[PDB]
Amino acid sequence: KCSWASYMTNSPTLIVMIGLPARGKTYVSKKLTRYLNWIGVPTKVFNLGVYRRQAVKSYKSYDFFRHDNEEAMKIRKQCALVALKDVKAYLTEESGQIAVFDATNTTRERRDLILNFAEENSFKVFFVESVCDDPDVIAANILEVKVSSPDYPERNRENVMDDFLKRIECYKVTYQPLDPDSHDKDLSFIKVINVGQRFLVNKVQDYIQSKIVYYLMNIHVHPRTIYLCRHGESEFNLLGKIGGDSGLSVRGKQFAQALRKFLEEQEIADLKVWTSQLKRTIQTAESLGVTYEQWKILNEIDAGVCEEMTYAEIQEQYPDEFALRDEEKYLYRYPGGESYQDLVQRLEPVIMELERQGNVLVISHQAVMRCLLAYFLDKGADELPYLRCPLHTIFKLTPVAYGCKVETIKLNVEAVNTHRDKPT
Ligand SMILES: Nc1ncnc2c1ncn2[C@@H]1O[C@H](COP(=O)(O)OP(=O)(O)O)[C@@H](O)[C@H]1O
Ligand SMILES: O=P(O)(O)OC[C@H]1O[C@](O)(CO)[C@@H](O)[C@@H]1O
Repeated sequence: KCSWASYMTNSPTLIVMIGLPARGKTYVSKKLTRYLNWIGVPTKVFNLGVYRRQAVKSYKSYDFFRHDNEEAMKIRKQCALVALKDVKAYLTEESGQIAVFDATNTTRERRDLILNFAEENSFKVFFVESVCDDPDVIAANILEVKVSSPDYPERNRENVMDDFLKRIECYKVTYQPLDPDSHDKDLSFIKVINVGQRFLVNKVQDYIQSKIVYYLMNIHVHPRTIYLCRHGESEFNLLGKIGGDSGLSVRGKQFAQALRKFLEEQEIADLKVWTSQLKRTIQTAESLGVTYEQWKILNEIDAGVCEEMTYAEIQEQYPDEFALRDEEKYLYRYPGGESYQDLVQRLEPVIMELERQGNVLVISHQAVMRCLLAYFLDKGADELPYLRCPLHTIFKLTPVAYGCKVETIKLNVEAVNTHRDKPT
């Protein structure tokens, strides 16, 4: 029942973040967790800032982060111990597989505490250290996420900036970066340097660490927009037939023309356009006046022996299978075809190239687009096969703060509904 990636995960793993404040640790933690869950590895983030704010519930100044503030250090360490006990419960009672421990973890002593904890429980440990000393990057990071964060009340960014830079200075006093030449030569880790310009990778142990490294080395923080839509309405859509390779209806062609105008009105810089190899997506892109790329792996879910049938026909001919699919829509594999779980695996190179690229429009299909949207919007396997992705609607995805905003844009061309709810 588990995904391929989860099949390749054995002992539970602790991903341990390291770095000074405002180095993207929370951003990376959340994003890596979203990716790992989407590929089928149960993962949870443990944000030590959340624990500490819950414990302290006050607007502390940089004074709280001094290494010689004994009472603050005691509280901060207690928060780490509590979070680690929660990590242990997640990975041993709740069937978690990866815990992402999002804290500064800037001293050898604190990292030894985590390593000893992991050894007590036979967890593997992989560190992700973010290193950046460009003051323009740090200032931008502070303005982007720290000025309007729960650590601070309403007050001008100037004063918040001042306090947060002093906080950073407190951590610099005791910061011991990972050192692969001596102290840390046997630890497994990646240093992400200068916002992904440079990386140092040491002692990758296993499959999941290799995948984590590849992912982290191919993401970026440059602003851009991802657009997702389906092909224009197809002949088979009008007949309720699944799969196939039918062409656009005249109304799907009208949508394609409306999509051309939408793009001609947006003037999105350097927009890449990707389609599948199925005629209905190709014909949609042909109307746009742009060059585009056809990806075989964007083809719609394979319904196997059920290709080109209506749901009514499938239920009549295969009643037990049809009922099984309604009970387990994510995991059910069509005979001779695919499950949504298979489709997620097939789409992983799409996700990776979307991460590498800038502005992209993907013209695909109902099931494919559910999978892609679930990745960007952090939707689990229960929800993924039921996300609503109407024909003739564009989903505009904007990376925003720690996640992704979604706006739906319905173009003014009607279409049949192809969304089948789970019965009763
Ligand atoms: N490798 C990185 N290095 C530096 N900044 C990054 C990196 N990755 C993401 N960011 C930036 O970090 C900001 C978010 O910071 P945050 O995750 O809250 O920092 P931290 O948890 O280290 O205090 C965002 O502006 C994001 O663009
Ligand atoms: O998983 P569901 O809800 O049957 O949706 C997938 C189906 O949707 C369609 O894109 C449109 O009917 C079919 O080609 C495909 O088999």
